[PDB]
Amino acid sequence: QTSQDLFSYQALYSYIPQNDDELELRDGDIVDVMEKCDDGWFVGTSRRTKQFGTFPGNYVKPLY
Repeated sequence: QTSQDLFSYQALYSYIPQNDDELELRDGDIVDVMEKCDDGWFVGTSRRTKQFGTFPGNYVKPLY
């Protein structure tokens, strides 16, 4: 409302971590950004096993 947090996104497809900082992403997974990187990607926590990994925020889309 006034404060307003960040938002959640639903992933287009599944993603496999290449870096130990990245998140294991599954098709249609929801992500919430832990921190925004000004280079274009965010950190995020997976709805699956509640793990937090970073990956492109333009790789995921608004919740369907």
